[PDB]
Amino acid sequence: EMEKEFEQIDKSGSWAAIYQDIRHEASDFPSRVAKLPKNKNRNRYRDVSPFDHSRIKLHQEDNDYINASLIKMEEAQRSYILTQGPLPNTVGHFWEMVWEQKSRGVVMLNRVMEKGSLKCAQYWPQKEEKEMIFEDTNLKLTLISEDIKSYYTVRQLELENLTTQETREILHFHYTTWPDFGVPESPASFLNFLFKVRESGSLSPEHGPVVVHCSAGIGRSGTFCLADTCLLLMDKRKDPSSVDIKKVLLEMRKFRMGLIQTADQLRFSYLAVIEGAKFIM
Ligand SMILES: c1csc(-c2ncc[nH]2)c1
Repeated sequence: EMEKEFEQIDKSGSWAAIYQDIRHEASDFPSRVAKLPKNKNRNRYRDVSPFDHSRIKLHQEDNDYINASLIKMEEAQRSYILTQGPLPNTVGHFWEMVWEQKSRGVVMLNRVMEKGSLKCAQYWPQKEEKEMIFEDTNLKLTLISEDIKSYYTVRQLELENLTTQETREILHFHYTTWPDFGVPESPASFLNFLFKVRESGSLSPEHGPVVVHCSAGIGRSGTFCLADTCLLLMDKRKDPSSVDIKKVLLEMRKFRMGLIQTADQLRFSYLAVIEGAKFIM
């Protein structure tokens, strides 16, 4: 059981060592499409690339590339698209991906500005009456409503395909209080946020996969998917303590490199799953 494993690694301060074993054990697959010179300006970070085997393809004949990975967790019956925070030139591609994958929710775990730099383009409208048009992908986006709380904001958005005049409602879940450095002290507001995404229906098999991002789509985004998948597997298995976080993380790393960036994010993931297990047992 992980509670005991937590105390061990914590009391022995072995987090950096566990983290290094995960780094060593992690899969490495080709990412040839990401490294094509024509895709250089579609990537926020040159060292963060989707693997070719799990990458999301855009349905445009010209250039199908977006920095986005499908993470398929077979036993948990959960899928997630993990992506980078859009660039000024990829906002249209981002919403094209949301449209084409039939996603119901977008989960954002960063602020647009952190540490005095832009971590993400402003890719949604700030006011009801000022809609955004993406001329390159023929999509219109309208803010319908915005519910601002202490730790997170939920926004209802209408996405309209200008080519076919279909419209869908998208929910934008924006966790606004992840600190500039380190991890939250307590996982309580993160768990509350995760239960709110679940309650929306956004993670349900009726819909396309949820889109999850931070700046690179590997660190905070990683913590989100890992916590969700681990808690769901604890519901599903005869023996909930058979759930090994490290194994789940390694299975997720077959689909996108670098998920969980620091030993602190790993410790936080254990804490989130341990605490979430109380609200689930
Ligand atoms: C790194 C690759 S592209 C890029 C960019 N595009 C627009 C703003 N920053 C930064």
